[PDB]
Amino acid sequence: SPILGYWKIKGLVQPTRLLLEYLEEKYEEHLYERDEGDKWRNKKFELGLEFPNLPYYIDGDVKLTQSMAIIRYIADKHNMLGGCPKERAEISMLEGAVLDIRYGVSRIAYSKDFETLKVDFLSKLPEMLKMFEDRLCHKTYLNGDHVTHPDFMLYDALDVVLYMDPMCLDAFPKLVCFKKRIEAIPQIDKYLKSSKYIAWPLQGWQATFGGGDHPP
Amino acid sequence: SPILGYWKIKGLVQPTRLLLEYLEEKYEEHLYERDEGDKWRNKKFELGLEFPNLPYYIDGDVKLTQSMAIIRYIADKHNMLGGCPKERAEISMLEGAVLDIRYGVSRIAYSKDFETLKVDFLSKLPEMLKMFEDRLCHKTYLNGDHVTHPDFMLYDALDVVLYMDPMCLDAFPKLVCFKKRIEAIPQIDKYLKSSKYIAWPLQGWQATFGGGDHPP
Ligand SMILES: O=c1oc2c(O)c(O)cc3c(=O)oc4c(O)c(O)cc1c4c23
Ligand SMILES: N[C@@H](CCC(=O)N[C@@H](CS)C(=O)NCC(=O)O)C(=O)O
Ligand SMILES: N[C@@H](CCC(=O)N[C@@H](CS)C(=O)NCC(=O)O)C(=O)O
Ligand SMILES: [Cl-]
Ligand SMILES: [Cl-]
Ligand code: NA
Ligand code: NA
Repeated sequence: SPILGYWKIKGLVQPTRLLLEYLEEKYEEHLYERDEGDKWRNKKFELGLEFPNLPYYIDGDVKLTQSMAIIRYIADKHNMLGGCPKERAEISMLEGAVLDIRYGVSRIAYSKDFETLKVDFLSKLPEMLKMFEDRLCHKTYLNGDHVTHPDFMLYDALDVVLYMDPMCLDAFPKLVCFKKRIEAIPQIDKYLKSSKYIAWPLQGWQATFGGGDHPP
Repeated sequence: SPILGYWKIKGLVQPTRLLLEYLEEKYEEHLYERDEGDKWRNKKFELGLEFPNLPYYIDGDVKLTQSMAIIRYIADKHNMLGGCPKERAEISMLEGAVLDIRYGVSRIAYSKDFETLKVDFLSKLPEMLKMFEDRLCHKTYLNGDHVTHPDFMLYDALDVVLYMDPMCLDAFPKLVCFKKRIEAIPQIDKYLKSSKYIAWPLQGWQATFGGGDHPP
């Protein structure tokens, strides 16, 4: 079974977990806890990784790091990255537009100045969300009628910004519908209700936003 | 002919420019100068872009944004993204490892405390560069004998960190060699002496590091 290694947090790997659960792929999750930073440091250069980091993905055929390389590899092995340069580029464009939101959060979540930085991020967020709302006015999922890895990336981003402001999706009914649609996929619904789901933290435990042992 | 739209800076699109010149592709670059933000705002939503942003790339088949979608599309049109999931994932892993460096710079380059933040980045930089130095010990380019788009991404990142610290590659002879090897590619050599080459700025003009109209 492939091994997925990461901290016991959502962070960079949550979209990858959602994709694996949608595919019903068996995988072995190797998780590092809040106080296991030393265990990681003693294993980091002992795994055969060319660019040692978390997350990592090991399946015998490959030893990968970089969260986007890993999610794309899993999608690629299941023939989901797109059928021609045009479709593959549309999927990569969706990826990058989601990362603008998700890194917008992570960039400020460890700052002691978070409560002021959050205000600026939430003022810029609507312009980004509007582009996805428009994209979803004619399509069921981000790439049309079938699920692609960016849909799970967007789901993760929406989950995270709703912790920052539970009202930030009120002006975007298509995004509220999209989020409920992902949750209604049978594999996802079972996963999210199960003990396998990691609901918290969103970032590292030391983060000012999305850290700690429990949601506030 | 394809149109590439961006600010008249290196920024997010320099590796794409290098790739297009390496491939000897015909393209038109439409640049926005320091005082042309109004020009961009007047056409941002009139170009048919689904996720309007800079850079944009428009050809007869696609209207793209997101700098990484654009570079991947150009590579994909020339069959350079990788021959199997394993090779495509290694190229994506190299991408992400370069972006760790390049965004490490951009994250701090606009801060008025750049002089203090720089120190931490330059402290982390050697262990990031060491992974590339090791990769080039057994391969000519990052993916082997042939150039891939991550090679031009790495070139761009080395050019930028050398402005931050001229000595930061002194401990990495293979990276010093790699930078000169890219500059020796005849298409790149000619590009660097052409009217199209943008030598400065590295970031937006308003950046504390890599901004202004000329280098320090
Ligand atoms: O601040 C950022 O840090 C990053 C990284 O440190 C990185 O390794 C990759 C990325 C990336 O791919 O996309 C990004 C964005 O679209 C964005 O708006 C901000 C950031 C990043 C980013
Ligand atoms: N660009 C990399 C970033 C990886 C990263 O920053 N990982 C953090 C956790 S979110 C870490 O703890 N890395 C372990 C290390 O550097 O030793 C990716 O997307 O995978
Ligand atoms: N993740 C996006 C970031 C794009 C971005 O931030 N572009 C800046 C310049 S570096 C911009 O000026 N966008 C114009 C706008 O937002 O209207 C990418 O890689 O292309
Ligand atoms: Cl705590
Ligand atoms: Cl100036
Ligand atoms: Na706590
Ligand atoms: Na100046």
